[PDB]
Amino acid sequence: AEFVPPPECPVFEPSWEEFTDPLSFIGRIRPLAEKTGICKIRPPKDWQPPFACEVKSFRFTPRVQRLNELEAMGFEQAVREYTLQSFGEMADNFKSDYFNMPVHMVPTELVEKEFWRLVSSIEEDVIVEYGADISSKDFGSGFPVKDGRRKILPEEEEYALSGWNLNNMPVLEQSVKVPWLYVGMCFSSFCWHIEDHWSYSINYLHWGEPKTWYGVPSHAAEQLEEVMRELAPELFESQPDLLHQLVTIMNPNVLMEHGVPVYRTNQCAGEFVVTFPRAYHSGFNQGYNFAEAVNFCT
Ligand SMILES: CCN(CCN(C)C)C(=O)CNCc1cc(C(N)=O)ccn1
Ligand SMILES: [Mn+2]
Repeated sequence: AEFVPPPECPVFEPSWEEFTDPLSFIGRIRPLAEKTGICKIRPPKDWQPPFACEVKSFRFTPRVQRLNELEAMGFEQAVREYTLQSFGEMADNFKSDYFNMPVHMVPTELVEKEFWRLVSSIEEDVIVEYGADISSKDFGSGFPVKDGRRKILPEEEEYALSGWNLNNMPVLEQSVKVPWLYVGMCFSSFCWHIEDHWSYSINYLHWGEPKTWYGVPSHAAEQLEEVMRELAPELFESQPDLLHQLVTIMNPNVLMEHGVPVYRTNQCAGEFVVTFPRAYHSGFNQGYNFAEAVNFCT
């Protein structure tokens, strides 16, 4: 029948004392959040970093996503370049035309149920566009940085030096890496995957409509992979996991019916989402938004 939402993942609202060091804070919430595989962190209300990207120079070519492509089992889609403004106008027009109502009036539960119906629907073909893996080096980070390429107002300095600035997260693993940008739209999505080297990942939503997340704890990772390889198409069964997780999209209720724990959440503007080592995660955007993510080491 209709989609059944997984239980909600933990939300943390640290005080200013607990918000000092991200690594220490993440270490303290670990015994809980590691059981859900993902968690949400709302910074104190007075923490409000400005958006540091250069908007007039921001240009990208998003990738075409067909929601039902796996159910359908190369001239279909014509790819186009956007600015931030022109993408937002296209994104907002798509959502309001699809649901026949203003974009901010569409309930998050309604986009969720419709997304998973469209994923499995062979009767309807919905095409969206996903701003994807845009390096922060070209346009600059969404956070103010001290690199000296622009700005840094006096009010901006504390955010450029903040440990919660994603450019300041430690990227280096001990042995004998820059943030990435995502311009989202309804329904654009990321499928089930883990980070390289089972790394942590932290994700910040600068502005826009929410990003919906699903996540699985690391102790269930093998269970997810077994259900995946069981129900995945045969041609992709023998593919290595690095190539497999490009196409692996599965209704969370299907995982839950096989006993795999799955947790959900809606990441709104100004909120962090942390994924723990080897925690499988997936999701989709509710609408036009801008997100920044980096893999970090502890
Ligand atoms: C740290 C960013 N990155 C690139 C690093 N790779 C070079 C390893 C990733 O793969 C992260 N995984 C993709 C992803 C996207 C989104 C999104 N579109 O909001 C949410 C969660 N995960
Ligand atoms: Mn990820």
